[PDB]
Formats: sequence, structure tokens, C-alpha cells
Amino acid sequence: HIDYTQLGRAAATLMSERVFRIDAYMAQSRGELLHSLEGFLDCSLVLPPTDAPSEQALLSLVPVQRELLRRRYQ
Amino acid sequence: HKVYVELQELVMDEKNQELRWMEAARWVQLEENLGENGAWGRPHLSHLTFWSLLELRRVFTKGTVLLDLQETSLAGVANQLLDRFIFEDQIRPQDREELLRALLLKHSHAGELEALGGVKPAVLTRSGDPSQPLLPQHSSLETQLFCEHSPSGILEKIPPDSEATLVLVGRADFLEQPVLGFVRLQEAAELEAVELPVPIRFLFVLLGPEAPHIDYTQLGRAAATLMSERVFRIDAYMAQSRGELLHSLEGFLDCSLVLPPTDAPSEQALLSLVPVQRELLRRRYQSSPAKPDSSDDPLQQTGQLFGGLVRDIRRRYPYYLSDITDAFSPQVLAAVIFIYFAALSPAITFGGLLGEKTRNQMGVSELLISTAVQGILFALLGAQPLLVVGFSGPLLVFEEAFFSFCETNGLEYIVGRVWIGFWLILLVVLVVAFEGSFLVRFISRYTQEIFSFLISLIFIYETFSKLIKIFQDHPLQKTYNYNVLMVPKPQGPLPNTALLSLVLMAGTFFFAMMLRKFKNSSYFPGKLRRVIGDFGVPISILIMVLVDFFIQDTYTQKLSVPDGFKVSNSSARGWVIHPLGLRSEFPIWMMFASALPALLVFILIFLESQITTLIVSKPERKMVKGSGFHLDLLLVVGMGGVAALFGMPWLSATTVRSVTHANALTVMGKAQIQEVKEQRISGLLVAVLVGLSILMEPILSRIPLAVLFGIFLYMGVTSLSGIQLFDRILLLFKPPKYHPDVPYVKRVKTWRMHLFTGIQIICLAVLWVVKSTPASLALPFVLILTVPLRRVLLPLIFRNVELQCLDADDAKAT
Amino acid sequence: PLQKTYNYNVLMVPKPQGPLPNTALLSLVLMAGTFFFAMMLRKFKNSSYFPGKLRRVIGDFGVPISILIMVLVDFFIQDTYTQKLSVPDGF
Ligand SMILES: *[C@@H]1O[C@H](CO)[C@@H](O)[C@H](O)[C@H]1NC(C)=O
Repeated sequence: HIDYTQLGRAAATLMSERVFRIDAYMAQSRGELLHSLEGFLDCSLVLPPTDAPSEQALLSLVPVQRELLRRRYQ
Repeated sequence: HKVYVELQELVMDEKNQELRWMEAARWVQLEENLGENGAWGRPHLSHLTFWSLLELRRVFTKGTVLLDLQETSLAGVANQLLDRFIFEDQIRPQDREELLRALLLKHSHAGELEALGGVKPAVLTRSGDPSQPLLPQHSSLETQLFCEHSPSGILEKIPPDSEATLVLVGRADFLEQPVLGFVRLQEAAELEAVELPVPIRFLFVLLGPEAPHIDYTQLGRAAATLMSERVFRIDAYMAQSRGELLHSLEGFLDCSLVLPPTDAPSEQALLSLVPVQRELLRRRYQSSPAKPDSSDDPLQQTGQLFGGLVRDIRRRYPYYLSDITDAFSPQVLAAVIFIYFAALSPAITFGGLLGEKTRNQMGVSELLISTAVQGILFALLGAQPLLVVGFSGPLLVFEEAFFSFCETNGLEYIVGRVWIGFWLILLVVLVVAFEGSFLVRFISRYTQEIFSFLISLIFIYETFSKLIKIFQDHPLQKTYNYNVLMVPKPQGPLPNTALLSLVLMAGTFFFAMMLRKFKNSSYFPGKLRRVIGDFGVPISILIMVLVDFFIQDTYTQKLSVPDGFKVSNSSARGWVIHPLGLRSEFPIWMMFASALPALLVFILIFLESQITTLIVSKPERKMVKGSGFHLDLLLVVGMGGVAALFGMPWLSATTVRSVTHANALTVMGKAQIQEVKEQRISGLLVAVLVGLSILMEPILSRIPLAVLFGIFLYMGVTSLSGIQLFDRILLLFKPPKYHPDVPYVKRVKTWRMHLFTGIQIICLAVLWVVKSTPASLALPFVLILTVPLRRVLLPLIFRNVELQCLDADDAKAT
Repeated sequence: PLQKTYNYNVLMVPKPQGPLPNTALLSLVLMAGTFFFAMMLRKFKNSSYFPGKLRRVIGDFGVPISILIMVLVDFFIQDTYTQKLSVPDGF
């Protein structure tokens, strides 16, 4: 269950957020980075394999993403 | 193939402190939640959370599994699960007595929410009393977003014979770690917890204490989402131990697509994930024995005599009350008003033309009465009340040719038509007896699009020809005589007629287009805006009649109808025609040779009727109810024959008028066609009004002929929207960069569309030139010769995938 | 204005004396056509129906194209009189 390319992609995705990089700049220890990482993963959603058509399912996820972002920037 | 899943929580009622089981969400291929009011929210897909699924996996790697439990009641299942929990040292022996009392508790549905005043989350304690959670809570996401009739739809969506699963969640402060229990019954059995009659097969039980990053509602949602999938359900039907369930769960998570939060998400980049999910779905069915889901007939050969007729009767007639009732909207009235003019004007024009063609043997009153009769009868006894019958062009040329041949041979005209009708009756009875209409299945989209485009083009050209005739009647000169008599018709030119007619037509068309565009605008309250835009055509007509009625001295051509219920030529005709002979005996050779024109008439009527029925009753135009073919053909030919017995002409369904009628009774969604209003009242109203048109001289005496030209142009332009051949012709000029995302653009090369469209347009050009040729009667023949071309020639030039992609029976699906 | 009868023995040398049959309606037709064509070409400039260079150069001269079309149209018409522009003869 280890593909290092995907791990590097995940690390890049972490670094791609504004809030995570702000916290990393302001960080002084490892606990703060862990707290920022858990806060980042708290606002992520998983889409299970559903038999619905792709287009409607992909356009239906906009409001939940808006809710997650609105809770993220609070 | 589908089950029912119910989420249950341990809650406390506000009135008096006690605990009970409350339903929280239901799953029938979709998730539905309930709010604080007690009303379920709108259907939506399920989106779980990372922590919930993570903890579900963690607790499921060591949770116990009970397979083939032989129990029917709740008490035995609870006792067995508690015994298995005790056996594996997961729960202490001193906790079972409290847990059994907690679990065996009353279950209340939504109907008892308002009776108790609402429910709140509760936490069981060691004593047994309800308590508030210690960790802080926040409002749930699904009930806050989606929650802010249905039970019947729930009742049909559940399959008649299927099983159900129930999932139970709850927090307990006297426990060490969360525990999961999964039990599968030997035989599906009813339970008192669920009021629905569906039997229960699987049972989940979830316990544990409070801990950060665990939300029990969300983990229950995750479990329900896992259970909802067909592949995992089949795996549960075939699982023998926990290892296969673990492997299935790992596979389910492996082919799941998780996306992280971003800063400014956009719908353009987000639509780049359309293939990826598909691929993951394919992987989910790469290792699955099943197959993915998202990737009776009106016509069928029957071994019994007259099977199609009774099939159509039984399929159609049970909708009679709904068809009668569905006509209470003003849109039906507006459509009736529109179709009234749209049907009277060609009727008047053709009646006049036939009047000067056959020396008034056939006139206007007879055909209008016949039109009313065959419209009312078809509206009362028809299967598809959206068709509009009327006279056509090939019928006119056939009548002219028949009259010319009879003049050459010296025979009568109104007498031979009786035997023509008799032979048509015999032929139609023979054809319906052998139900030989199944040949309509051989006609693909190709010829249908060709026919529709050529008919619309001919309509537009005829309108422009009439307008150019209006100019040619009164040219632009410097001097005009004012001492001219105009009682039959104005002799000599007039100063300001043609320009006024052109201005009136331009005003009609411009106002119609502006109202049509304003209908889809956002300039008013929805009800008032839709009502105002619904009457655009009558509004424009009324405005123009007021405007030109205000003008006094200038003359414009007006509508004319015959004065009364009189035969066209009373000198040599009567109300009843003697079949044996009026003035001369009818020769034996003539009746024995009258079979030949009947074949051509039947072929023409047959082809036009089925192609029109195919065009109007496409599945794409949200046509929910079926369309019959044989009974409608029987009706139209029967009324045509009976009218020919009385001397009135036979008619046929009109393509453009029926298409416009269908478009008028179309409700669109905010675009997408939401639905189509189906009813029979419009035909009755149109028939009654056209019959009563003789009684409305003062109204039709003030309507100019030039105003209806704009209406005709509007109909001709509007009836070209659904055609795909026109879209391909428009794409013949666009660069390949701006082409849409339809499959037949990406799958084949651009010059392949150009070659296909070029072959088709050559076919249309041949049809037009043979139409202009005096041997126009051979026009239908080449049309059926188009049938082999798609079946033989095209696979010799293109490939099977390309030919299936272009000449597709369905538009969206290819 | 629009009447039923007009005198045809009218001098037209200094300026239009008396009513005339077909002047006002043809003038209105010309105006409506010019406005409609100008708007149609302005919209077609922003369309996607041609190569960008050709589309932009064609749309760039929309107003003169409409003007030339209409001057050809009324120049082809012979008998009716329409008001024209007049300028002083010299400095
Ligand atoms: C009616 O028919 C007769 C003989 O065909 C003819 O002489 C007469 O002119 C007709 N009446 C009309 C055309 O009004």
C-alpha cells in the first residue's frame, strides 16, 4: 500500500494550501505542524464509488465544498 | 439488487426524561435525512468523512462476525451478540445486564416527533439515565445543508421482494473501546423496530465511548454507504469469514476518490475529473462478477390477427380521464388560438386554389367541413391527440393529374373518386389485417432529418413566393389611376399596399421574436412573466390589427370565407352523389382500372403519416406516454374514405403544424424541456372553431393576409430547432476549435462529418430538383430508395462505429 | 401623410410640393433595415463562425458595409423619390 510517487503528490498537495503554509511559516515545533495537518484533513471529503453518472455527481459536490471552505477560513 | 437501510440512534425526549430509538436517515440507492421539524430532506448523494471511515475500518479489523444466526426476534439476536461480545473478551461481564436493557427499547418513527416535541442526542451512563455529551458538539452537516408525496415514492422504489438492513449507533460511557457487531440471518425475518413491511437480513450494532475525532452519526452514514453498494452486498451474501469482508472493504477504499480542500475551486478544472472516476469505477468492476449500470414495445410483430389494434387500444384508452383533465392551463388556450389561424389560412388558400383548378367542382366549404369532421373524430377516437390533419401539396398535384387524365379520357371527376375511396378502404383493411407497419422500424434518423429539412425549406420558400407575388401585383410606379373598381379585386396598382404589407409582416415577426426571448428572461415575477410570455402570438396579432385598423385610406388584402353552407357548384353537383352515375354511366373498365391511383394515394398517405408520427413522438422530446400507429392510420384512412363517399376530400397529418402544436404544449425547465402537456381538448376546440368559422365573418373580415405571413415565418424558423442536420450544417462553417463536446465530433475526423453531410445535402438537392421537375409524382419513390443507401452503401465508405455514432437512434445516448 | 388620391401634376424642382405616395414608407424601411443590419454585423463580429482575421476584418467595417448595401438598394430603385443630401456649391 505504498507508492512513493503518490506520497510525494500528497506532500505537494499539503504544501499547496495557503493555511498550511502560513502555519508552517509560523510554526516553532512539530506539534503545531501536526495540528495544522489534522485541521487540513478535517476539511477533506471522500467520494465512494457510486453507480450514478459522473457529471451530475461531480456537479453536486460544489455546495459541500463551499461549506467545507467556509468552515476552513473561520 | 437494492435494499433498504435505516440509521437508528439512542435519543432522549424533551417532555419527560427517557431514552428511545429514533430513525435518522434512510437509504434506497440514495441518502435521505430528517430535520428537527420531522420532514425528510431532498434526495442527494452520500459524502462521508475521513475520520468516520478510518474509525470504521479500525473497529472492523477486530470486530466480530456472526454468520447464519438462527433467530427471528430481537431478544435472541441481542442475547447472541452480547454472548459473542463476552466470549471474545471485548466487553466485561458486569455490563451485559445494562446493555440488554438499553438495547431492548421502544422505536419511534418520524410520525411521533411532533407528538413528543423533537429529539436531541443523548448519552447512556452507568446508572442508566440519559445525559448530555461531554465533548462539544456542532450542528450536523447533512441536516443543515440538505434538509433546508415522498412516502409513496419510497413505497414504490423498494422492490416488491427484497431484504433490508438496519444499523444502530450509540454512545456508552461505561465502555473501553468502540465495538462493531455484524450478524447475517439465516432467513429474512420481520422486526418490530421497522414499520415498513420489508424483511430484515443484516444487522449492525455499534457501541463505544466518547473520543475526539469520532462522530457516531457520520460513521453510521459511512456504514450505510458501504452497505448501499451492490458489489459489497453480493460479497456479504457470499462471505464465509471476516477475511473476505476485510478484502472487500480494502478494495472499496482503494477505488475511492478523495479530494482535498482548495482555496478557489472552479467548475472548469473540476470537470477534468470526469474520466478518472470512470476509470476507478471500471476498476471496481474489474474484480467484480457483476457489471456497471451507468456506462414491452409499441411496435412488434405479432402472430395473431389485429394484435396491434387491441394492443394500442388497451395501452392508450386507460389514460382518457387524465387526458381530459390535463387541459386546464391557459397555455392550452393560447395553443388553440395559435393553431386556429395556422390551420385556417392554408385551408382557405388550398380551397381557393382547388376552386379555380377544377372549375369549382371542389371548393372551400366542403373541405372545411371535412376538415372539421376528420379532426373531431380523430380527437375523440385517436391515440395520439397531438397530430393535426390537413390538406397537402402532393394531394393537390395528384388531384390535378387525375382531373387532367379524366378530361383527356372524357370521364367524370367526382364519380371515380368514390371507387378510389372504396379501393382505399379495401387496401387499408388488408394492410391492417396483416399489421404490415413494422417496416417503419427500418427508417433511421437519416431520412427523417432529410424530410423535415426539405419540408421546412419548401414552407419558407412558399411564404417568400407569396410575398414576392404581393410586390408583383402592385409594382412601384410614378403615376396611379384612382378611378379603378376593386369589388372583385383592385384592377391596376395601388400606391401604398406592398410597403404596408411588408412593414406589417416585419412588425409581426419582430414582436414575436421579442416576446419569445423575453419569455426566458428575468424581468418580472415568475407567474406574471410566464403568463405574459405565454400569449406572445395573440398579443402581436392584436397589436398589429389595432395598428392597421387605425389606418383608414390604405388598402390591404384581407381574409375571405364563403358566405354560407352551400356547395361550391350547385349547377352540376348535389349534396349526395349517386355512385352508379350522375349524367353518364360509369364504364366497367374504369372501375376495374381504378385500383392503380389508390396504390399511389395509399403509399403517399402511409409514408407521410408514419414519418410524421416518428418525428413528433421521438423519445428525446420527453414523451412519456406511448404513441399508437395502426389505429391512427385506420382512423385517418377511414375518415378519408367516408369523406370521399360524400364528395369531400381526404386529408392527412401535417408535419409543420403538428410540430408547432407539440412545441406550444411544451413546459421547459430552467435549457431543458421539463415536460409536454398531453390532452385531447385542443383538437376538439380547433375542430369546433374551424367549423364555426363561417359564422364569424365580422372577425375574419378585419384580419389582413400579410400579418399571418410573419406568423408563418415564425413557425418555419422555430420548427428547425430540434433538427440535428441543421446543427451539423452550422458546424460545417465553424472552426474545429469551437465545436461542442458531443461524441460524434471527437470520435471521427472533421472531413468525415463533411463527407457525410455532403452526401446528405446532395440527396436533398436531388429531392428539390425532382420536386421542381414536372415529374414530381415520382418524388416518394426515390425517398424509399434512400433506405438501402444507409443499409448498404454507407458501411462501404464509413465504418460500423462511425455509422452508429452519426446515424444514432438516440440523441444523448450514442 | 397617407391619402387615397394624390395630384400628379406637381412641380418637384425646388422641393417636394404636396404629399407623395411611396416616400415615407420606403424611408422607414431603409432606416429599419440599416439599424437591423448594423446590429446584426456588430453581433456577428463577436461570433465564432469564421477564421479570426477574416471575422474581425469583416466585422470591423460593419457600418460601411450596411451603408453600401443600402445605397446599392435604393440606387437600384428608379421611379420613387427619396430625400438626398445637399451641399453648398462652392467656397
Ligand atoms: C359548375 O360546373 C359546370 C359544368 O361542369 C360549369 O359549366 C359551371 O361553370 C360550374 N360553375 C362554376 C364554375 O361556378
